[PDB]
Amino acid sequence: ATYLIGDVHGCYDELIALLHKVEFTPGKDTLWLTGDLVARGPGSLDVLRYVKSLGDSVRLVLGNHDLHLLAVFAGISRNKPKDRLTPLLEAPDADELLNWLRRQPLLQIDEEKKLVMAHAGITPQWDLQTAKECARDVEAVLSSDSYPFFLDAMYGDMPNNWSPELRGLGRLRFITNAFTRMRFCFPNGQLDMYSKESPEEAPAPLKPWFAIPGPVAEEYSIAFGHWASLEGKGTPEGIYALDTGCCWGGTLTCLRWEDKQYFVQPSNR
Ligand SMILES: [Mn+2]
Ligand SMILES: [Mn+2]
Repeated sequence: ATYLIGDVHGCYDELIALLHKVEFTPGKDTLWLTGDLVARGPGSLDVLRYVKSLGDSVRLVLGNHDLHLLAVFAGISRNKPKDRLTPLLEAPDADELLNWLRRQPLLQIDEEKKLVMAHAGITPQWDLQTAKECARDVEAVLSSDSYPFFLDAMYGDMPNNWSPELRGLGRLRFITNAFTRMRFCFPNGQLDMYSKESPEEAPAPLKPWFAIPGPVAEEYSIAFGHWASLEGKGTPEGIYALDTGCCWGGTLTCLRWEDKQYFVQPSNR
């Protein structure tokens, strides 16, 4: 079977309890994870150890807090006490875990299921070929010996409009924002980097990225996490918002793909 789980945010106990609920069995089943495995919850270290141990039985995409962790590890960004990353950063296997993490994809595609996953979703300004090329470009810098330079460059809110003509730092910053930070779009598809509210509370003319018809969503289902204030609600057919705020005291949500059946684990806090 195929299971898709939203943002774990270091909630190791809830993750394992949820996988036991569905009797997840590596080798018979595959787990997809929307990213943001780390930060805020208490068990980022255990989560990373476990997900890395699954090997081919897990398909991960990187989220904005996974990239922040990599920036802290590389000395690019300052550690925030609220993220609770110190046990992972001080672990004896921190190098092994984080060098594995930076090699994971930004985008997962399964053609037989017609299923696409990314942390924040797929901007409607991208077709599938463009999404694949952009993911490959950022994955290449992250898996290279020079990834701290990219992590430093990635921070920024502009440009917010895609063009095939974008080059250099602006192109990478847009790609990173589209995959890992996106929520709202202007009607023409441009990213808004400021509003984090629910769709009902957002100022006009902002619309969720998934409310704007895009070429990927016309042909593929899209699963994503990231947008906790959405609470997993309000999406069109074929759009699966899996982040139900476990680390925030909400719940951890698991979707089984074959029958679209949901399983929920209450937050322990
Ligand atoms: Mn996120
Ligand atoms: Mn998150």
